[PDB]
Amino acid sequence: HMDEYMENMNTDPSKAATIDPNAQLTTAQLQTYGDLSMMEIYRNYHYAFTQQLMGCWNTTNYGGRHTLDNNEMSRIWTSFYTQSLKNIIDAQYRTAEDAEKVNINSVLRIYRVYLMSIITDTYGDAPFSEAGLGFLEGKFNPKYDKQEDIYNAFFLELEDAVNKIDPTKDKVTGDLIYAGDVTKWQQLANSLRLRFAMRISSVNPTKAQTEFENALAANGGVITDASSDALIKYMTIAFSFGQEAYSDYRGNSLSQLLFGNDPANNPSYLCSTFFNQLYNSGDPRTFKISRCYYDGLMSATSPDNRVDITQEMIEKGIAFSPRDPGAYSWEPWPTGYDSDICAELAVNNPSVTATMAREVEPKLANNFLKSDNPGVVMTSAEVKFLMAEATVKKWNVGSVSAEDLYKQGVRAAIDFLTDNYGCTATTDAEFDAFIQDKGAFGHTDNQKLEAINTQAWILHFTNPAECWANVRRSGYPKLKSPAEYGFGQYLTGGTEIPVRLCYPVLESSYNKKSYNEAIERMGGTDNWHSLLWWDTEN
Ligand SMILES: [Mg+2]
Ligand SMILES: [Mg+2]
Repeated sequence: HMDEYMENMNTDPSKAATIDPNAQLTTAQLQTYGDLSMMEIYRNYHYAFTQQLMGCWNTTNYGGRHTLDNNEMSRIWTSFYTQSLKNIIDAQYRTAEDAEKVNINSVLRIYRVYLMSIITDTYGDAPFSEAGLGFLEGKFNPKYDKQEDIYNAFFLELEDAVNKIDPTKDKVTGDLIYAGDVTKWQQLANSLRLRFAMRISSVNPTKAQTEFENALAANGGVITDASSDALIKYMTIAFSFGQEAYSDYRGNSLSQLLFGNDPANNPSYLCSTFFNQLYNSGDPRTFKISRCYYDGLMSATSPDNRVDITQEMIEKGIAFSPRDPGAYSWEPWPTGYDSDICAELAVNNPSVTATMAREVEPKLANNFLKSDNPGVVMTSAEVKFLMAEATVKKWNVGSVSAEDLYKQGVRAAIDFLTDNYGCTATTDAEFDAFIQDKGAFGHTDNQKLEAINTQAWILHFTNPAECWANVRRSGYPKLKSPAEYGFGQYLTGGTEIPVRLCYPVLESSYNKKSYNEAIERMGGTDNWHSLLWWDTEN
């Protein structure tokens, strides 16, 4: 089926919805979190590997118990190379060096870098420079570019893009991140430069510092307040898991999937690592991100009519039972209680029970289960954390103290929930009480890097690609294998939490030489325990 492979991996004008560059951008943006098939990878792997969710069958089975599954691992590769990245490549190619299309071209180059970053931060070496060119240039069988070289190209592409943007030129018309404000595109591009500079800070400290400092000084500057956060706009659409929903990117499919195809039996239960970080630190977001719900009246298609038992649990002294890494909602079975709230519901309703069991395991709050939840690309809060870490590393990034940058990042991360998810606001007094106690910055460099990156991990909950990248890069939080929680007997894929995903096996058939050459650079095996180039330690 080389024919289908070739058709699917290159933009075919005769079959493609459109080759208009502005339209290509719109559809690529929506795909990022709108592709319901692709989002399975995050529920299956990332959210377990970062120990944020655990207990849903899918999360625990795949990532929580290290089940290697080449088809499940393939989703980012397939989805991006056969749709958004290929289409962005086609659009970029057609607008390159056209003086009348410098803004759309520059924006395409920025978003091309962003999508490619997700691919390389998942798999390592991957097609980039030669990708998507079969119909444009007759160039098939693209080489897998080395990750080091991909990162070099990120910095160069982003720099050139910010230098070519000119608000006097072409209008960017279907842009669901910034409604064509190309100044905000410059801010995003320079912020991505910060992200990628910090990413390479362990493997190449000299280059990291230089790129970080270059980005701060670059045309348009960086994202310095939340109004320039890069968030893809999604519409409210009913959640459907019928066959036609898999081609509908209008709604946030990550939110759909975290609600679930089986929402009553397999909701998004929180992992103990994350719930306990929040709860034990008195984090104001504990019960903004999570609640305990009884779902006996909840429909199969939306998180309406759930019964919030969180406050009753607290009043009655019932312990929350978040899921350790490796645990299912049913294993170990939690200690429950008889609910007064649910007993009232049970009056003259045989559907309902008053006896809570798995309802004592914290669940993702309804605010994060909406079709119109944003698609998070990058935030001002993250920029603050990157600046804080650069400052601890003694880079030359301005006059603000590392501690103040850190505190600004935490405040922004908390406010992000208020502004974008309808969560209850956090007051100055609440913020100060937290930052003065368990949210404090710390005294030693290691304490400070731990605080920064732990706070980043919480911020990246809604951005699982970046969450997993930053956990691997920074080493924080320090996570233990499911083996350390009692689940070692089940870890078929090996004891250690995976640090990358393997290449799709069909690459062996359809791009064999390139595939074999990439695998040879890792020593000749394709192993999800192999560290990526930027990832210097497990
Ligand atoms: Mg690492
Ligand atoms: Mg070998």
